[PDB]
Order: sequence, then structure tokens, then C-alpha cells
Amino acid sequence: EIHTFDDIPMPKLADPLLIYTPANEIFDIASCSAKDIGFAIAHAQIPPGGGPMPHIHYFINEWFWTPEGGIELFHSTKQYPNMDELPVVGGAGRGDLYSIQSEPKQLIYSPNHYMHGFVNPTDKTLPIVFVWMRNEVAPDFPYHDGGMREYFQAVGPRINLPELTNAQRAAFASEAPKYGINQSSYFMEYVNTISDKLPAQIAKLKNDKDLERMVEVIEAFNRGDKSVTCS
Amino acid sequence: EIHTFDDIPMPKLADPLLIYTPANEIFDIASCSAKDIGFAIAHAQIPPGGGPMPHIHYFINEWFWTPEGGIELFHSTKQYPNMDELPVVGGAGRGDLYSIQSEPKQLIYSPNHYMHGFVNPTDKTLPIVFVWMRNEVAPDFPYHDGGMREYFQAVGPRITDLNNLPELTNAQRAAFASEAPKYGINQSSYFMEYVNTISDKLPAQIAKLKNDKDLERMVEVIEAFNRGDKSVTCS
Ligand SMILES: [Zn+2]
Ligand SMILES: [Zn+2]
Ligand SMILES: [Zn+2]
Repeated sequence: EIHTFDDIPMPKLADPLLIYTPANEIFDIASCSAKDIGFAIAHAQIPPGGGPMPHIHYFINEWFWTPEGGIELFHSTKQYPNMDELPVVGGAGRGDLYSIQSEPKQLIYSPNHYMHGFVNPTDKTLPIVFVWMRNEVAPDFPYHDGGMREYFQAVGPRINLPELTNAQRAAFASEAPKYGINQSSYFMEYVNTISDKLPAQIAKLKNDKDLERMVEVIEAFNRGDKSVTCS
Repeated sequence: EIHTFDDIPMPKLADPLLIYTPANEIFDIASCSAKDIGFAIAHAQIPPGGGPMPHIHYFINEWFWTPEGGIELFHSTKQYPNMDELPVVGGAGRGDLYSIQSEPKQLIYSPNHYMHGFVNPTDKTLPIVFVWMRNEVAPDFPYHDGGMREYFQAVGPRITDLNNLPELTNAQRAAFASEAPKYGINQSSYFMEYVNTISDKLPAQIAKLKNDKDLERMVEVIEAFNRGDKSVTCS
């Protein structure tokens, strides 16, 4: 009933890019591209209470992979195809979210336009892997990846951990639309309710085909295949 | 039911205490007491997205008064009598909260031990009044108010210039949670820490809670202080 995945490997860069995101996530992140495909991927460590506020993507489709479970995710059934329409009380209207208590090696797929987010509600640091695949409408970015690696590089300090400033926290939200994200700045901004009863509409979301294409790209880079680029 | 109240005046101090709380609230706060009663009161301005993460009181009973509505409050049906038992995963467990879309001049009573919080989810600053009354088990504090004013004064920077509000630091935000048990509060450090679900259907158990008698008493105290009745003290 619950979907799992054995492994999502990390593309191994000569000099790994390490970022501490303003949502308190320890990121090891890369961008890869090849014929007709572009994506960013992060292997992350999430401290007690770390995680992004609810947000919606316009340039990417996203996979979450929780090697140890424990991470609580949030997801809508409502889709928001219009980036110019924010889901706030002062207009388009806040949404309803459903929580997911992740299990070891669970794979959660979240297409563009869905509202999602996650938190570590435990007292220990937990691993998570994110894969952000460029969709068909994404503009080009320097790494051709849909824009997510450029986003985290732009608003998050390079990695004993550096310390987050108010400007960095406020920019995590204000800079987000340049990278095809509507990012709330506080938890209840885009949110009316949170429910622990998971709708079938959410539970059945799945796209193994593209993830496996991206895995082959990563493994190809790791084997030294010059026809792909990770960077 | 919607309980409402006409006015909760502010004790007018010679030297008003103005604090910018680590929860992005602009406070005008005072402590008062008389022979029979003790409390703190804040008239506050809550910017967009302002308001404290869910928390539980042990030294006070709380009233919220929303002169213009707009503020969204959260409240449990479950009480948490044991300060040493945290409502977290792996602990005594996160709780179910229910939201209240406040009406103009709505009065919300929240006894000690319930979980509550609020946020301004609008794009404009909104007013709110808090009254925090010293309950029967509260320790002695320098202001004999049950601890809330001492809490805010300890964790929040003084506002010296309304045009240049203080820049809150990481340490101050962390202290806002860490210092809280000293003042009889279990204060979460992020929204989902104490929270299992948020539901918009408000149970009639929560809706029923009220205590006009005690609010009326404190109102008199404030009004007598503002009249220079030396039988009471606000400071
Ligand atoms: Zn996302
Ligand atoms: Zn290029
Ligand atoms: Zn309170």
C-alpha cells in the first residue's frame, strides 16, 4: 500500500556542494543534465524541527525519499496551476493539508502545483533525499536543472554549521518566485487545516519511470560517463 | 456561542513597558494587583504572520479579546495538567487543535492547562488584548502577577523607537522557548512540535469556556488605578 524505493545514490562531485538552507536543512546538493533531462538532487540531514514551510512548485516535479522514515510530510489534494494566485486569506484562499508519517525507504512523489512541506517532529536528526526534475515549462538556468540548485545556492550559506540571519530567512520566501516557487513565510500562511487522514488522491501519486531515468544519469556520472554532466 | 466584551482598558503607566516579543508582537504591557487578585495585561499589535507558536500555561488563566476580529486562534479540547510531560512525539503526544476565526470584540477564555496559540493570517496589522491572571498555584514574582510580564520582559527587547523596531536574534527566539518553563509555560519552538492536527470545526466544549466575573474584577482594578485609587497598583 505504501510505495518504497531501494536507493537513490548521490552524484559524487570532486568538490561537493554543501549548503545550510534557511529552513534548517543540511544539504549536499548537485545538478545533473543529459539529453532531454535536467534535475537537482540533495542528500539532506534534517535537525529536530527543521523543514520548509508549505510551498508550491511551478518549474519542477519532486520526489521525497526517507531512508529512515520519521519525517512528517504535508501535502494537498488541491492543485494550484496559477503562480500569480497565492493561496492566502486575502484572496485565492488558504488550503487543506494532509500529513504523512514517513516509513523507511518510503518514496513520495509530488507533481508541480501541489502544496507540500515537511518537518522533523522528533528529537534526532534524520536523513532525506530530494530530487527536483525540470518540467516542460521551466525556463533555462545555468545548470539546466529547473532552478532548484540555483535557488538553494542563492539564499543558503555555504557550510561546525554557519548561522542563519533574518535576511536569509526572509529571502527564502521572497526570492522563491524567481525560481518557480511560491514559498510561505510562516506555517499557517497558506493553510486552513491539517488532517491525519490520507486521501487516496495523494496516496496514489507515483512516477518511478522518471526517477529511474535520473538514477541511470547519476550512476552514469559516477561511473565516469562523459555523455552526462553532474556539477 | 460567541462571547463578546465591550472594552478592556489599558492601565496608563507613567513609564509604559513596550516590548517586541520574539513572536513578532508589539506589546504595551503592565502588571497590576490588589488584595484579592494579580495579573498582567497587554494591548498588542500583531503584524501579518505574527503570534506565538502553540503553548500551555501553568501559572495563569488567559483571556483574548479581539476588537477587530481577523486573528485566528488555535485551542485544544485536551488539558495538560503536568508541566513535566511535554506534548511531543515520543513523549505524552502531540494534540489536536481547533481554529477560531475571531469576530470583532470576541472574548476567548483559555484556562490553565489547555494548549493554545494564534496568528494574524491577514496582510494587515491587527490589535489584540491579553489578560493573564495569576492562578492559585503560581509562585511569588516581583510583580505578583503570576509571571507573564516578567517572562516577556526577560525574553523580549525593549522598543525604544517605533520607527526602528529591534532586530530579533536567533538567541532571543530560542530563549522565547527555553526560558518559558521558568515562567510556567511550555512553549513550542515550531508550529508542528506540539500539534497532531488542526481542524476548523470548533467543539462546543471549547466554545463554552468563559469567566466574565474575574475579567470584570480586573477591569475595575485597572479603572481604579487609572483613577489614582492608591488601593491598587499597576506598574
Ligand atoms: Zn518542494
Ligand atoms: Zn550549460
Ligand atoms: Zn498563552
